[PDB]
Amino acid sequence: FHTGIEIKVWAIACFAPQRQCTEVHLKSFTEQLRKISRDAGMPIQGQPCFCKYAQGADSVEPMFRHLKNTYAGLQLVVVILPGKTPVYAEVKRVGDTVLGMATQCVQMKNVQRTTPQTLSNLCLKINVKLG
Amino acid sequence: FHTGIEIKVWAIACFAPQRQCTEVHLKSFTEQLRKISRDAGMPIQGQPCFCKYAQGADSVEPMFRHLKNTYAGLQLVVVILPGKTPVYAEVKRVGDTVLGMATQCVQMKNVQRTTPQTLSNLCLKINVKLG
Amino acid sequence: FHTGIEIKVWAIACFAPQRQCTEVHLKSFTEQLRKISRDAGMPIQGQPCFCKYAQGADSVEPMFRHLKNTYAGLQLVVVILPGKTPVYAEVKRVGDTVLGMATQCVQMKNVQRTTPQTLSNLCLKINVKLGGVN
Ligand SMILES: O=c1ccn([C@@H]2O[C@H](COP(=O)(O)OP(=O)(O)OP(=O)(O)O)[C@@H](O)[C@H]2O)c(=O)[nH]1
Ligand SMILES: O=c1ccn([C@@H]2O[C@H](COP(=O)(O)OP(=O)(O)OP(=O)(O)O)[C@@H](O)[C@H]2O)c(=O)[nH]1
Ligand SMILES: O=c1ccn([C@@H]2O[C@H](COP(=O)(O)OP(=O)(O)OP(=O)(O)O)[C@@H](O)[C@H]2O)c(=O)[nH]1
Repeated sequence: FHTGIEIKVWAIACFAPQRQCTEVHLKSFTEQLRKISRDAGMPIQGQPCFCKYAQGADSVEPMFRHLKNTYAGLQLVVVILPGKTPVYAEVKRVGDTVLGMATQCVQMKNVQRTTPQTLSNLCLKINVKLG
Repeated sequence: FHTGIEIKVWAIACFAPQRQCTEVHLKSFTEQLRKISRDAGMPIQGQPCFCKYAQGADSVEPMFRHLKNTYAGLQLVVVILPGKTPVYAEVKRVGDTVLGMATQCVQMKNVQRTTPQTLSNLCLKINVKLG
Repeated sequence: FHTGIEIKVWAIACFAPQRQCTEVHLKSFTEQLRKISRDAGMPIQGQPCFCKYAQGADSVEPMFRHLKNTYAGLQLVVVILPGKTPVYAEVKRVGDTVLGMATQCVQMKNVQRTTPQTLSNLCLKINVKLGGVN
């Protein structure tokens, strides 16, 4: 576990349908993630600079280029996926091999209803990636 | 206080529920404990060789037997307790009398919410036991 | 450097909070100071007669008056400070000019994490201060 990580600039891109993963699910998940990451010594220091819905793998590269071109110092994009989807491969293609943007994916079902264990799982993955 | 102690091989046995005491709580606690123990000259070196959840006093002896048989040179088992529980008495019976394995219990609340004072308390007890 | 020093009656006053300078920090620092001072022939002997936390410059004079009255033959008060603080000036006012008590200050960072070099720095300062004095 890495100490001294602070996440100051981050975004959320939700590829799950809004009707299944609503704004209140996203805001609850956001605040619960911020709380446990601060508890663990990896504080997420503010609200995401960007939190929007996207549909389809075709939206990945334009949205990520937009993020890179709009938010200086972006550290992480949290990507909500609706189950198994071709969106995953495209997010990793653009993030890992095109633009060099750290991404962390999370399943829609763990945003609709968080648990401490699944928030912990996400925190540890982020800590490894940014550490 | 005894100088010259080095804790190379150690384990965590968490008898508190994972939903209350998550993996990222355990890993963050571990790093804070490593830091203060190193500063005080009794370094708890490396990650634990073993870190697993269990439930119930009846799980103590099977788990501790596995630890003793599996990790030669094991020096300490850190045991996380869910409040007041028969787990404590069984940990002391199995550790001190049945198997001969040094153990140090810590309350779940002090893993969920670490403070320098409670980490210091833990180091001093570990120092007495291993010194 | 004076040979033949034996520091038998000494105290610790910690003006940094316990949250910063914990019990295990104090006890580790004490044992490591005891070991190096013995090896260098100026042994700081035994546990301190007094080891307590306090806060603020106003707490200095009551505590030092208590120390002077309670522990006859007190040779040294080791004073742990968080850094720059008005407590330092008060420690030296009360110790040097009011009560005539030897004090040696140490920064809390060097109690939180001792090193041989900073323990040596402290022993040399104590040796100058107490060597030859009565
Ligand atoms: O189609 C998919 C694929 C994956 N996922 C979910 O994405 C999450 C993994 O998302 P990650 O961001 O961790 O991908 P990664 O493993 O490639 O990152 P590295 O640490 O290896 O660099 C997992 O939770 C998985 O269930 C989906 O939800 N749908
Ligand atoms: O039922 C209990 C009993 C004890 N404990 C917790 O065990 C911890 C002590 O854990 P120890 O490992 O230090 O037990 P010990 O026998 O070696 O030390 P002493 O108690 O004799 O001083 C304490 O922090 C206590 O809160 C429980 O949580 N539940
Ligand atoms: O405000 C302060 C002042 C000093 N100190 C620390 O006190 C230590 C020295 O404390 P001393 O106890 O050795 O003072 P002194 O006899 O040398 O008196 P003068 O030199 O001022 O005449 C030094 O290590 C310094 O960092 C503080 O921590 N805070």
